[PDB]
Amino acid sequence: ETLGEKWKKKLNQLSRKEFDLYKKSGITEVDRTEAKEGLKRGETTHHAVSRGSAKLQWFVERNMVIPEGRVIDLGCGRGGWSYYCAGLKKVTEVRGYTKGGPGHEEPVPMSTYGWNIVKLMSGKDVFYLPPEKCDTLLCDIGESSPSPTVEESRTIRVLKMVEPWLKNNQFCIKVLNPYMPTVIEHLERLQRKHGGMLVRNPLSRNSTHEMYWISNGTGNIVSSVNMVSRLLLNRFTMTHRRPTIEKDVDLGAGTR
Ligand SMILES: C[S@@+](CC[C@H](N)C(=O)[O-])C[C@H]1O[C@@H](n2cnc3c(N)ncnc32)[C@H](O)[C@@H]1O
Ligand SMILES: Nc1ccc(C(F)(F)F)cc1N
Repeated sequence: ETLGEKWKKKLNQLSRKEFDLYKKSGITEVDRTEAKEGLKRGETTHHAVSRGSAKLQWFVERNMVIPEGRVIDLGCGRGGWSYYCAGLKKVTEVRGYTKGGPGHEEPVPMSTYGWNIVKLMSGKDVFYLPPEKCDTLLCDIGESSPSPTVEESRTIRVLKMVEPWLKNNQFCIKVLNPYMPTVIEHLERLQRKHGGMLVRNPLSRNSTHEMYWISNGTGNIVSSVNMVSRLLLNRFTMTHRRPTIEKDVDLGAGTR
């Protein structure tokens, strides 16, 4: 049994109250108050559509993934990663795909900086899409489940689906469950072929063990995974630590 599986069993035993006190203990988060009020009022400039813009921004500002050229955003949802990339000087085009419909978020039209190079398409299940030529491959898909065997399947399916979209490109891919042994096996194989490293984002909640496979980095995957499992187990051992609360991102306005 992996440390992550022990973390998973403990998370599943939590009451709603304990889960709610655990999920943001010691994490980092952006203050969404201003963006939510603006979005409610139909404002189309400055605001990020979701917490995702700040989440991807954390990797980009650390040079872990450097978006350039034609960017593909798989599972774009409302479009947080797509509107963020649209404002980056090296980026020429942003194509976002998302499933939509019941249980899924629809793209939100915005007029933030670089909006004119963005095309978000709903009704697109990536597991049925042929791969396209692109310079940057982004993927934020992976639905949590109380079952880590369900999550193992979902994770391996994402890893296999993204691979042909990967051919010497910049990339940032969510790995929903990186602790299951069969997931580690695939990740090690992918790292030997495409390089990169698994990174834990401080804006991720404690209720998910997600890590992101980014192109610009190196390291031991197993080691990084176990450090996350230890971190998340340690966060059950003490009273809730209020999160670091930061300013949300300003995505500006106008065309590029
Ligand atoms: C975690 S959200 C992405 C949030 C996004 N990065 C942002 O910044 O707003 C993942 C999204 O993937 C979508 N999704 C899940 N499975 C999908 C699939 N098979 N094809 C396309 N989109 C999918 C979900 O509907 C959801 O909107
Ligand atoms: N995104 C989305 C689209 C359509 C529906 C519907 F009302 F038809 F069920 C629900 C959701 N959540």
